[PDB]
Amino acid sequence: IHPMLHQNTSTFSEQRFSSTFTGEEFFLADHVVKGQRVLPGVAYLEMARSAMEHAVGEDVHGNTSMKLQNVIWARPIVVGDQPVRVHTGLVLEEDGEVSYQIYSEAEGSDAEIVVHSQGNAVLTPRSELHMLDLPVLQEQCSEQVISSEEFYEFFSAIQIDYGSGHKGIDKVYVGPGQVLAKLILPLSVTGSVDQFVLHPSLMDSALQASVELTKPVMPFALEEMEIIRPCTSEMWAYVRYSDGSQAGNKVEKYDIDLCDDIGTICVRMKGFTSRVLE
Amino acid sequence: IHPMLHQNTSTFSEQRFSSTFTGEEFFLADHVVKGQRVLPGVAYLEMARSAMEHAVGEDVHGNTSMKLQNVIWARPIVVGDQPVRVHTGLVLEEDGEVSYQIYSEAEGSDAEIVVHSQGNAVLTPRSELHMLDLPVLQEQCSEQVISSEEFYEFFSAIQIDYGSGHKGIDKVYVGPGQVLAKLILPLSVTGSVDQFVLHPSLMDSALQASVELTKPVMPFALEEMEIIRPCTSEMWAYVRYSDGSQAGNKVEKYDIDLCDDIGTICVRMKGFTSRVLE
Ligand SMILES: [Mg+2]
Repeated sequence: IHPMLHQNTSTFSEQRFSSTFTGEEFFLADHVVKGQRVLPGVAYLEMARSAMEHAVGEDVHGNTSMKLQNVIWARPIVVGDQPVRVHTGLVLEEDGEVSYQIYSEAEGSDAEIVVHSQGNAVLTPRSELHMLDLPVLQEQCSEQVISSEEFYEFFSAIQIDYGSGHKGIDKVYVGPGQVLAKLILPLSVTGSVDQFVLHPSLMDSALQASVELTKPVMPFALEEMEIIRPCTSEMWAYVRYSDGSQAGNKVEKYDIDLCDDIGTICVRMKGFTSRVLE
Repeated sequence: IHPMLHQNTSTFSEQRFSSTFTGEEFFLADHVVKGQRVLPGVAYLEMARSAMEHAVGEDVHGNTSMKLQNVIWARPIVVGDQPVRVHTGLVLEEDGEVSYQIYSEAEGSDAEIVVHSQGNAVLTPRSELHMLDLPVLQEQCSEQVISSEEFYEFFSAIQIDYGSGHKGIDKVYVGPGQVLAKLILPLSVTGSVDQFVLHPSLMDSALQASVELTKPVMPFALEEMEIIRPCTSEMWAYVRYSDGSQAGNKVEKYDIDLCDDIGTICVRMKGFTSRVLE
């Protein structure tokens, strides 16, 4: 169905989308964490996204702008020479919201369910197509500059080995409480672009920039995510603090924005919390 | 998923199983009706069956014996050099029953739904494994005997051309208000046997015997169907009148039973009405 959403395993008890990740996938071969083979927090969002679209059928006109609220991450998925089957389960609220979970079932005990990520999803009309000032942004973000290699080499010191596919970051501009970052899709994943709406390669890269506040940092809680246009054309990301004043080495809360060449915002994050891996 | 149930296209509005039949299928290449390429009334039952099993998930022990009640047929599916997509839609009743429909959407107007078969499905504990008297049955069914060729040649006069795959009938014994029939799976479909539970080749053949009361006869209304063991081992069918005394050239109501070599009843029909094609 979708590179992270393989088939529909829905019964009368649940709306379900099951997926099996051997390890051959690019997002699972170019994002190494603590030595183990781990799926990125951003991938959980595109499953919840592509679940939702398919959990809704033929409909006349209407609004399409999907808003993912109060997303959380509990336990990363580790892939060790054993195919893992992951289940994305949806529940429609009487009010109209949709809550979701992304769990799996262990190969040792199938009667046990483990939750890797939760949240809510609601469909929403489009607001104004907010456009960021691409020339003005670099002006304030002229204090420090980091190149791709140095950026990625900095992670390898923390032992977070981003392979070819996740090398989407490019130039990185720092300002005061401002972050900017040009990012481009990698050549390896040239073809595979029209299969995704929230392409992991660029998105995770956008999340990678948020760590430039400075142990492996892991997505913890995102309180809002707004999708407008497909995350393909967009090669610019912009990270700033959220108006919470909550800064520290264990909990940090940001507002990230990705945008087209022109600067048309296509994805918009708010309240994104990152937490250290133990 | 299943040779007549291809994938699961379920949304929050409906439990769905969509299937596309090009015409290459055996049950759609060996059952010609009025010159047009038509799907057999029996195939609608195995979709409703295999829908149901998959519309129910992981469960601890429990009863498995699926009972299809008040099945009806409205409009045959005609396949004319154009792939047709057929949708099997399920609805769970508060009481516990499950009603179903098997519709499609036309290639000229997609906003229109056409219903080919309806009914109810309920899950039920197994009753006693009723066994028929195979030696005693031929005793009373010794009045008239028809061979395979003559049987099938009789249909071709009505222009119902059963090809290799639907040539499952063998010996046919007639008694007074009794019908018997040995039937065997065809060599063409030797491999494809473990893919079905209600194998069309034998089942339709069992329905073919019911017409031996004597225009193309078409299944109209079956008020009960009970499945116990997979319709693979079973090579014997037995057709008798239902205790309704409702006999005639337009409406006829029977009780068919299929059974193993030994005689273990695996499928059991009751109240099966057949009606003439206009
Ligand atoms: Mg439902």
